[PDB]
Amino acid sequence: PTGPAIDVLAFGDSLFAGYRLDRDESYPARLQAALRERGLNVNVTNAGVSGDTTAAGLQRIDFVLDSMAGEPDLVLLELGANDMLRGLPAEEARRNLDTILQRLDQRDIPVMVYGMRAAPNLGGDYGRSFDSIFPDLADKYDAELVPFFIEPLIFDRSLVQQAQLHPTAQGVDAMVEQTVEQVEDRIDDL
Amino acid sequence: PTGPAIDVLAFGDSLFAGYRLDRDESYPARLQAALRERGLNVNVTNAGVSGDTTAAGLQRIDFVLDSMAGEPDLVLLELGANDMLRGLPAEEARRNLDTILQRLDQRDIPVMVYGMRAAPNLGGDYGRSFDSIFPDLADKYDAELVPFFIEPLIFDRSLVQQAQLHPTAQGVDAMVEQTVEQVEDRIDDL
Ligand SMILES: [Ca+2]
Ligand SMILES: [Ca+2]
Ligand SMILES: [Ca+2]
Ligand SMILES: [Ca+2]
Ligand SMILES: [Ca+2]
Ligand SMILES: [Ca+2]
Repeated sequence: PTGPAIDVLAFGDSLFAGYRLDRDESYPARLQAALRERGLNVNVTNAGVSGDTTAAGLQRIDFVLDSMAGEPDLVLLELGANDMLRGLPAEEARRNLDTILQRLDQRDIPVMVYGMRAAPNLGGDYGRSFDSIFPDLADKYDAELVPFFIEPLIFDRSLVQQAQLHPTAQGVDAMVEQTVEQVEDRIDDL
Repeated sequence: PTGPAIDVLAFGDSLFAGYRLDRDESYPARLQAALRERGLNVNVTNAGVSGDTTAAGLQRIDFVLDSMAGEPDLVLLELGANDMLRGLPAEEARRNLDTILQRLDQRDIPVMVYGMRAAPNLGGDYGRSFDSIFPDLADKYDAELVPFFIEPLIFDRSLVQQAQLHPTAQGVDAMVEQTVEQVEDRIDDL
């Protein structure tokens, strides 16, 4: 509440856009409310787009910036999850995020990079290549690194909207290991 | 390998059909391989259909049965997850599963009921009503109850195919709690 207004731009994918949530339930809205509750005179613009890849973010970063009433004081950069989820090459997410950060650096807008994590079913080579993007870029650009901020959703499954669980091949094997003894016993009796 | 052949019918949804898996990677195929490895002369027919509700299962249970070369010795019944995931009424999943089990009882085919669990984001009233279906029906029909056989997928996230995580409203709040201190600190410096 006290002081001049601080403009924060939340630039991201569904985790900022608020997929199947009301606008005032989305991360940018709730973050703003918590900042102001702590006494900061902060306005957070929601520029999340569900489905955005790093490539889609790069295609629109300049237009989003030039559309605001003034240059934002701070950008929250949160992209890459959709790259990883669609199996796009980790090096291409790195390339696009690097260039997004270049355009922000060229305008002297400071950035907080929201780190993302590869889904653990994917290859270890992919996982290393993807996960290292965010600390690597944060160092190169002297951005703050916000770590894996959907970590509480991994701890607490009741915080995530319901969806289908589809096992991998190895997940089916664990399902069999879990049930084969009981099925074997039933078959033994008839 | 030794003895006369035992015919098991796997009647279910994507968790039996093997969504985005090869047929020989699906639960019915791998269960068969593990049973035979333990010395049982068992053939498991995959009658999983991805997307099947309890209602869809009921509409096709008689045709699946009458299509086999003889009457199956054992049915694995695994439905309800899609009901719960689509927000269909728990009482309607109970009604359809009851009737499926009636048709099997009327043919004297013994059944193992695969219990399902409501996603923890859903209401506690829904969760109670849905989760109680499977032990309740198993008692009424003297079916074996296989408990929550995708339990290992909840333990080990690397066993499940990757997909989007969409927070609830309360999940967004946990995300804010996770990040507000660091964002507050960054804003305090500029
Ligand atoms: Ca509402
Ligand atoms: Ca300003
Ligand atoms: Ca500038
Ligand atoms: Ca293959
Ligand atoms: Ca037989
Ligand atoms: Ca019969």
